[PDB]
Parts: sequence; C-alpha cells; structure tokens
Amino acid sequence: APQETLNGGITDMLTELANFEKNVSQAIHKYNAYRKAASVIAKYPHKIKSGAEAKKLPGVGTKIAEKIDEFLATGKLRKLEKIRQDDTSSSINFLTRVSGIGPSAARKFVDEGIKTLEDLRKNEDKLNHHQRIGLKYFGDFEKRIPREEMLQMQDIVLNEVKKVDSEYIATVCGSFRRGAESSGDMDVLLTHPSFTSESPKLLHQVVEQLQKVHFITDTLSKGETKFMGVCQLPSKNDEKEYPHRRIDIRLIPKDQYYCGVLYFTGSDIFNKNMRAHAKGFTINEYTIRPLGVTGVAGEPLPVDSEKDIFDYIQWKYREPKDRS
DNA sequence: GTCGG
DNA sequence: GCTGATGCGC
DNA sequence: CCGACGGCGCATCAGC
Ligand SMILES: Nc1nc(=O)n([C@@H]2CS[C@H](COP(=O)(O)OP(=O)(O)OP(=O)(O)O)O2)cc1F
Ligand SMILES: [Ca+2]
Ligand code: NA
Ligand code: NA
Ligand code: NA
Ligand code: NA
Ligand code: NA
Repeated sequence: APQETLNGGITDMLTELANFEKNVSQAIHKYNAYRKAASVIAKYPHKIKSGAEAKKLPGVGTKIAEKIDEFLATGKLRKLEKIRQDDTSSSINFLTRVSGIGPSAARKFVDEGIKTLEDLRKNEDKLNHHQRIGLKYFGDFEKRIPREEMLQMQDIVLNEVKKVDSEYIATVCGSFRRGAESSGDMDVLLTHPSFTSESPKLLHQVVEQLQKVHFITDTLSKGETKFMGVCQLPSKNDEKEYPHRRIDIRLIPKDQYYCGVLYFTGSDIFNKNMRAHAKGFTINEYTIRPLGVTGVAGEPLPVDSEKDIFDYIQWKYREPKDRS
C-alpha cells in the first residue's frame, strides 16, 4: 500500500473521528462511515490536494471533503482538537480500550467519576469478570504477537488437541493463516467427526487440557461452541515472562468446516468482497447457498475444501496469503 | 456519514 | 425460577 | 427525503 506520509494525516484524522463516534456518540454507522473513508483514502496512490479530489472516492462524501479542506488549510480539525481536550469525552474514549468495557460501560464509569485505569483498579467490585481480566492485561492485550511466538503457540495447541482425541481437527485461522509476520491474537477452529449439522463436552475437554498444561490462564467467556480466553507461552528458567495473549477457540460442525475456515481466515475486507461477489450465491460462516430467482437462499451445498466454494462462484482461488 | 431507492 | 433484550468483541 | 448499514455466541441485565 502507499506510504503513510502520502495521506496519513487525513487517515489518522478520520480514524480518530471514527473512534469518537463509536465510543462517545454511540453512532456505529458513522464509525463505519469514517473507517470506510479512511480505508479508501489509505489505498489512494496520490497525495490528496483537496476535499473535491477525495470526494471522488467511494465512501467519501460532502462532510469528509469539508473536513479534508480544513485539515489541509490548517493541519488540524477544530472539532477534534476540542473533543481531545474534553475530559469527559477523552476519558470515555480511553476506557473503551479495556476489553469488556464498551461505550455503555465507559459512559457509566465516567459519569461516576471513574475515568482512569487507576480508578478502575480501586473499583474492582464495579467490574464484571471480563472487564477485570481486560484491566489485568491492559498492556499485554495491546501488544502484537510475533509470528515466531504464534508458531510456538500453534505447536502447543495442536499437540494438546491431538492428546485429548486424535480424531479432532484444529486449524489456526486469522492473520496467522494468511502468513502475517505478527498477529493480534490466536484464532483456533476445531472440529470432530462426531459433531456435524445433526448431532458431548467436545469444546470443554480441549479447553480443560490446555488449562491443565498451563497454557490457558483465564477465561473471558465459554459456552458449548465458543471459548474466549487468555493464554501464555512458558518461559525458560529465567527469561522474563512472555506477554499474556488473547485466544479464541470455536467448535464447528464437520460438514461446515471449510466455510468456517474461509470465514475466520479473513481478512474481514476479503470476505466482504468475496460475499459481495456472489452470481446467484450467498456465503456465510456456515454454508454456501444458491439464491433463487427472487433472491431467497436455498439449501447448503456440500463442501469438502475451501476451493469448492471458489468453484461454485467461479472465483479464482486465492491462497490465504492473498486474502490480505 | 454516505449511499442510493 | 424463566424468557427475551442488550452489551460486547470480532 | 429517508432507511440501510454484518451477524454471530456468550454474559448479563430487565422484567414477568
Ligand atoms: N469485526 C469482525 N467481523 C468479522 O466477521 N471478521 C471476520 C471473521 S474473523 C475474520 C478476520 O479475523 P480477525 O477479526 O481475527 O482479524 P485478523 O486475525 O485478520 O487480524 P488480527 O491479527 O487479529 O489483528 O474476518 C473480523 C472482524 F474483525
Ligand atoms: Ca485474529
Ligand atoms: Na448518540
Ligand atoms: Na464519494
Ligand atoms: Na473495550
Ligand atoms: Na422477557
Ligand atoms: Na478474531
């Protein structure tokens, strides 16, 4: 992609606006509007000279064009400069960095004068379990995970899953599967021949084994098909500890596995494109369905490889590396 | 906020 | 007790 | 003008 020195001032401005819309205004559609605009501008291979120029791009409209004109004329946006100074809004925005504190919790905290991590720390009884864990690992959860460490993590997960039952299949998806040099977390998809579209404790026994070997250290949420938690690589006799990392584990039916793998591999942006580009078809995380004459989705087609799904749409098979 | 019925 | 709604992360 | 904009699983809240 183009160098960030091209339009980084504009992209950074739009992303900061997007965050205030999500976290303070609770205006999720304006957050996505600003993100879309920032993304289309990030990809534009020219230094923008005017709001009119940017307005030609899809997702940039009248108001972002006007903001780009103020930014180019002054190096700032009055509106952003003001909200950055605002103790209430800045504090709400900041607290949403804690995993489990969304815009609603953040506002409620700030309204009670709880505005900093220090205030959260003093008020543990006002936090739910997930929020306590997000606070405990605030710094670690914002660190990226080098690929080297992801491989070590993958080694542990695959070894322990097979130890519980050698018929499991486990696949690390997300940016790792796309060969990224670092990841934000570990996404694991799990299946087992006994669990299909029509069919005990298959997710639990895996989570329990990873806990028994002290890889999984905390649990954010855990149901029959989705686990969200925290893990940590072991360190040698005295290296400093590794950071705690986020890990998800999803149990998916065997006959929907490849649609699962495709979906959770991503990127989010690739999937949107692959879905939008689907001829008389609709693809979700579970299935690929042929749309009828009226646009109604019919029955799921059988799938025994990611490629089958590319075939159905006559889409040129991209490998995970090329789904960016 | 942007798009498009 | 329970159902359904909302918040949340992704 | 005005509605769509992603949808899922789990934790927790609101209310019967
Ligand atoms: N909000 C999201 N909704 C999605 O459907 N997705 C889908 C399902 S998961 C897949 C991309 O996965 P992630 O969200 O794990 O992001 P990633 O692994 O590509 O990136 P990162 O290394 O986790 O930062 O695309 C992603 C989202 F972030
Ligand atoms: Ca991920
Ligand atoms: Na609002
Ligand atoms: Na435009
Ligand atoms: Na948060
Ligand atoms: Na109810
Ligand atoms: Na993820």
